[PDB]
Amino acid sequence: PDEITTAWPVNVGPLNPHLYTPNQMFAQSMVYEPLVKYQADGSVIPWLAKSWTHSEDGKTWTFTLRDDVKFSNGEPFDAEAAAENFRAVLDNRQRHAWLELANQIVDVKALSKTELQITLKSAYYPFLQELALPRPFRFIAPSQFKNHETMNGIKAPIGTGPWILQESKLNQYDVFVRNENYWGEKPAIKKITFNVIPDPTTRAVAFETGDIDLLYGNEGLLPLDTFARFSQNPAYHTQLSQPIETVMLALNTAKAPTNELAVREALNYAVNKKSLIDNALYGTQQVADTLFAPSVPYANLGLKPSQYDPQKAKALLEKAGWTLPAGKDIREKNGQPLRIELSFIGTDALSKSMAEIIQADMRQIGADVSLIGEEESSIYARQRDGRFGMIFHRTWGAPYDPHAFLSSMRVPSHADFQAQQGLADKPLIDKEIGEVLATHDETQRQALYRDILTRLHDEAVYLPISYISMMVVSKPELGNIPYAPIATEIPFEQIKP
Repeated sequence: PDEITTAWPVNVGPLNPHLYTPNQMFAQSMVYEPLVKYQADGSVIPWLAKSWTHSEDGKTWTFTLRDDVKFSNGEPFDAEAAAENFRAVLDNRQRHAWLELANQIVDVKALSKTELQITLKSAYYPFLQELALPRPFRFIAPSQFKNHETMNGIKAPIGTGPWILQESKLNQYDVFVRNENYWGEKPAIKKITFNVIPDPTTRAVAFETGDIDLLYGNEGLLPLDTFARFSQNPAYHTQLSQPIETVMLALNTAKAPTNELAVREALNYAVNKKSLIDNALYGTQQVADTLFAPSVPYANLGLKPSQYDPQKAKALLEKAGWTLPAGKDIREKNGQPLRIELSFIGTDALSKSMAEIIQADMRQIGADVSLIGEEESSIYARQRDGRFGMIFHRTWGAPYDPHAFLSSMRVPSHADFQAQQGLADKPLIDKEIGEVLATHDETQRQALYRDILTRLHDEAVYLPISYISMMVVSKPELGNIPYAPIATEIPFEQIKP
């Protein structure tokens, strides 16, 4: 009643607030809290910090913390506790370099029990937004550090948030209960059980049979045909949010044949996106023409779409000297056939379906795409070392898009750095990314974003496919399910049946 049961593909992990895999972000966000909180309108509000001031040069920030906050174990949250957390994070700073705030922070110190001072090496504009992220800048009770650190593990996952991990039963379920001593609003739900269910179809079956009350996630939540069927069945409730992020291919500008502008341009006219969405996605997503949707901050640039046009694709390839030998359907140039490898997580049924469609569309224009589906670790390795022709990718949703996604293009962890290595203006782009993040002249900031996104668009680095939405399937008794502003978060505390 005031207890609900939902599902997740894996256990939540140890809930170290400062580390990545195998910690599940939604669970870190349930237990741990930020100094300031991200809102749908793009702003942040006071959270663990009541208020703040900054110096004139924008480099020194002083946060006045709430004085009534306790960790779930009764220990006080104060500036000392906050400063220790920042220390623990930055001791592992190499692991956070994709996130520019982690490179920017030069000092953190408690000026008193309620005053926290953070010094940056430049006037980093997205400072507050990055403090608001699910990780790594959230607070565990320092008593729960191991050997004065968190980077090598924690003891109990003690946060200040409205949920407390009750128990974690491997391959069965994770249980969270309401924090009865939470500083803020008391959630109506008292207990949330996450059944561990890795298979999309099995999750749907689990819901159909009534075993679980709620499913909340992105386009991989459950099979989309089943989602469509559920939406017409009055016994169930379903929701589909407005789009939150882009799904796209990254094309390797430093590997033949995607190293050729003409090829990447042709590939951008080759995919019938509407058909792909209608066919493989059951019409539940939107066609994307650009890396970021026009509704993304700084991204309403009037970039010119490349609409499905196989005739144009062919002309582009022919003009570039990719012509068809007699009796063949695959183009060649300088002896070399027009062959391209498409990489994706092989156990991702949706990615695989989209890949087959893309392979077929590209064959129609004389390009031989080979599908390379592999396990995560193998795909991740490819992202880092640039061993891909085309690779499935996605942006990160609010508040990461666009600033943090772009920041990340500067380092080899996601594929973007590798994908862009073949561009003569890659150094210029990376420099401008550095600049825009520290620009407070609003005209220059917009100018820099325009130049960066326009170069990426004109150089055909990406093949945008669709903008995807969050999806919800729930027992009607739970009522309308709200969305959390941050795509990886689940607003359990706002569920009020």
